[PDB]
Amino acid sequence: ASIFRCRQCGQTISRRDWLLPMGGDHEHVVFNPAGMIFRVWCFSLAQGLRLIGAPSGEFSWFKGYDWTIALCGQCGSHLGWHYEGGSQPQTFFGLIKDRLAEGPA
Ligand SMILES: Nc1cccc2c1CN([C@H]1CCC(=O)NC1=O)C2=O
Ligand SMILES: [Zn+2]
Repeated sequence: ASIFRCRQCGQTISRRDWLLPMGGDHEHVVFNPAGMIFRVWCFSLAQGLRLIGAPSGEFSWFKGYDWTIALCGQCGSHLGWHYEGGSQPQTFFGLIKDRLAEGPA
């Protein structure tokens, strides 16, 4: 249980060692304007994504960060968001926990 892969195709995405306690917890539960609930795990680092378009501050769940949609680079599954433009850290990833599969290295 040390590597996280995309659930739909297996693409390598992150590691348990890279989880990031933002404001006290790596886990944050949030809703978007369409009412969807997301269990977001915060990671300092991720790979194998494709970040779409340019950042937006609108509706941001994390104060002072702007977001871009992060898709699985391989299969295009929406995996979460990349956050940037803030402070300590300047950037991180918010990944949707049930879209990942956890497993050995
Ligand atoms: N405006 C809009 C319309 C439909 C879906 C969604 C949004 C904005 N958003 C997310 C983007 C990431 C964030 O930090 N907060 C959100 O709310 C969505 O998942
Ligand atoms: Zn995938």
